[PDB]
Amino acid sequence: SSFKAADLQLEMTQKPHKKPGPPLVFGKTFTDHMLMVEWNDKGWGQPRIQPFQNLTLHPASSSLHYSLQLFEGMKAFKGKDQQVRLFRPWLNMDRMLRSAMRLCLPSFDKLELLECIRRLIEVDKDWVPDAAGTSLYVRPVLIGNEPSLGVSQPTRALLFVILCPVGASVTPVSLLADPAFIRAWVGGVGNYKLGGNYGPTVLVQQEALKRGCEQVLWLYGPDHQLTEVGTMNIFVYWTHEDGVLELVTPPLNGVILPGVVRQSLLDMAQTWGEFRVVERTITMKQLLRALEEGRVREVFGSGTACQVCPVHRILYKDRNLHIPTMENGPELILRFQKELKEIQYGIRAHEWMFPV
Amino acid sequence: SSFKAADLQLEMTQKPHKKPGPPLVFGKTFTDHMLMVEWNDKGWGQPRIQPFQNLTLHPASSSLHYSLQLFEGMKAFKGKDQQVRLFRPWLNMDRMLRSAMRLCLPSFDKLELLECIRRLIEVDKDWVPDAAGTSLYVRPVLIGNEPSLGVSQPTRALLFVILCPVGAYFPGGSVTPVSLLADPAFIRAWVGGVGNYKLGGNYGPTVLVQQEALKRGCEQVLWLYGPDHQLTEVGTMNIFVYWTHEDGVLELVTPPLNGVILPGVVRQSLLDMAQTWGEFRVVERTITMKQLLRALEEGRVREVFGSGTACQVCPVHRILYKDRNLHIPTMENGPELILRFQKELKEIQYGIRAHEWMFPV
Ligand SMILES: *Cc1c(COP(=O)(O)O)cnc(C)c1O
Ligand SMILES: *Cc1c(COP(=O)(O)O)cnc(C)c1O
Ligand SMILES: C[C@H]1CNc2c(cccc2S(N)(=O)=O)C1
Ligand SMILES: C[C@H]1CNc2c(cccc2S(N)(=O)=O)C1
Ligand SMILES: [Cl-]
Ligand SMILES: [Cl-]
Ligand SMILES: [Cl-]
Ligand SMILES: [Cl-]
Repeated sequence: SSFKAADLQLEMTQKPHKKPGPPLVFGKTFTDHMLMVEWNDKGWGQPRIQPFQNLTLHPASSSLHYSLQLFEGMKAFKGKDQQVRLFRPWLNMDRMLRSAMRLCLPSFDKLELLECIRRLIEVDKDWVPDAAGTSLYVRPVLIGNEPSLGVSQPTRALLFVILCPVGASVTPVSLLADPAFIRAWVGGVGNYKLGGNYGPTVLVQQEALKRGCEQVLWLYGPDHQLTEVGTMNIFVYWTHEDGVLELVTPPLNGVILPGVVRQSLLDMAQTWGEFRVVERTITMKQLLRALEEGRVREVFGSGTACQVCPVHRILYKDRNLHIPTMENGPELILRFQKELKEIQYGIRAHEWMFPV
Repeated sequence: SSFKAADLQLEMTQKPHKKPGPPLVFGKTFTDHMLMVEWNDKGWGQPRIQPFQNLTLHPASSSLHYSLQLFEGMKAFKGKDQQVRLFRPWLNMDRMLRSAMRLCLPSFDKLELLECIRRLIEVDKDWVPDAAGTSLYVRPVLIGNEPSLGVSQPTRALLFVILCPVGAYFPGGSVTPVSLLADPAFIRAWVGGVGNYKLGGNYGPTVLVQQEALKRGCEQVLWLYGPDHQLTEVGTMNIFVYWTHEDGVLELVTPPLNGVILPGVVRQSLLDMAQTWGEFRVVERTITMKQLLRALEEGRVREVFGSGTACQVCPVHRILYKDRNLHIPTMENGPELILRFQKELKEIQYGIRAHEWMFPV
């Protein structure tokens, strides 16, 4: 029953907002327009681009009671030629549909939404900044909207998309590694980008700050597996226990969100063929031995907001572990950053980019 | 640092809803008014009772993106004397504040919100039905309302309360027993998670699982946890087993509050009543499928049942454990204990017997 971009409805604002002045804080500033699509028992309605406006919801909306909500996060970059491109948007649409199905929310056509998103970004092109290291953040959302307190498959839903000009990497982060905090469980929904996975992390992150750390290192299992850092996937660049240099990141076994940047770093590294690229469980036990034996070169997080984020300290069992990421260049990090920048800003042509 | 009931602003409705005629569907019908209190950097605003209306929310509202939401559920009952009473509402206030603290949502004064809820139900008192087994379901909600995509402690929040006249939760509710799907592949909660808080995030993921129970011929989900398949909860209810234990003692057992169990008000009440009676052992202990399978084949199980505000005591007659279809003899055993719990709750709830558990409206 998918909505169609052909049926799009445009309604331009009466009074555009004054763009930012070359200090942009992430996700606070929004653009003039937004996409909105309604679903009900008659199926999907016509998508519309409309001025950025509030949502009107029935107070029993299942979005607000039973967390029938999921989101996405992706970026559009403006090249020198003032051309704007989305990075691997198809993977975000893929992941959004899976999230949708997990919450019994309505199915939709991935290319239709991608086209609607394209048009929306097209309409707000001038918001997309071109300054170094800047981008447009795109936040699609699908929430349920059943006006009743039954916990059930909804018969109403809203799909909408907002846009944020953003700025920001160079500086590393410190992590709190405390196993009392568990982000996701095998058989759970940690591998889907559902709102309910995030709310509970707010307190945990406050604890990390009180303990002088900047982010949370999410550990899993009795053997303390490194799963993710904050809202980022985790990569370790080391010489492994079998003497072979490798880039490792935990495998998609259910507690890991399959990042787009994660997959892209795996793709890039493999393409180079210069070292082993593997998806494997990483335990604190292995990390310690590797640190004491000097085999660790870099540790970083990956995610759309902070594409490659160096890690230099992990506070584990009340004692600080130094991570020599910044001493080792960080060569791999900077190399990852350089190529992604070349691709994203259109210096190198690449099928990963989708032009707006 | 809290709204005050003394500052309540009343805005009566100018378009009153037609009240239900002579068949209530749970959670679909709403009363004329609602409670509403906003929070921001200046603190709690003034509370208001206003006509039932839509919420206006910024599109980046942290309630919709990062699930900064929690809710409660409790009942008001009208006795034959027309006096309306709330069942142990203080426990709901206690639990709501714990949820709020877990999601870094703003604190409030439990006794002030309770008074505000009293004032709200008082306005809509004629919505409270009085037919047998009817009540008014009270749904408070607290949500974050930050118009920012950062995952962080909100600087804006929204506390509201809506009301539903209700009958039974499902047709033949609390009378006709239910069947459960017990598959270990499904996880509701985990130690170190937030399953022991009444947060919206715990419920959305269960919809698909409930569909799968229907698909396999069952009505509710028996949530198992751990290697040894512990019976945690049934649907949105706590689970109780009344049996003769392996040590030959007749006991009422329910899983303990170790992190994967939502501390139900009805649960606590059933434990309180049973322990007070002093007629049989009453324990909080984990319960495994192996213990249940073994207790069944030795004919030691009397009654298995769920508890929760919407279906206070819900009998269970069947459990599908993987491919093994298990018959639970709850109904052939009276269900003597279920009936006694129901009878005593009713007398307390509809004002037959004055009791410290009832808060008058
Ligand atoms: C969004 C997200 C990521 C990374 O996703 P990208 O698709 O690379 O932006 C990693 N972990 C978690 C928990 C996330 O929510
Ligand atoms: C609300 C709830 C219960 C029971 O709570 P009561 O306070 O007894 O209504 C049990 N389990 C879950 C998962 C719940 O959400
Ligand atoms: C649709 C309602 C039905 N009832 C409950 C809900 C949520 C949490 C607990 C319950 S309970 N404990 O009242 O069964 C949603
Ligand atoms: C404000 C944003 C910051 N970044 C992310 C958020 C949520 C989910 C994933 C991310 S990520 N993976 O892009 O860092 C919140
Ligand atoms: Cl791609
Ligand atoms: Cl996956
Ligand atoms: Cl009490
Ligand atoms: Cl608890």
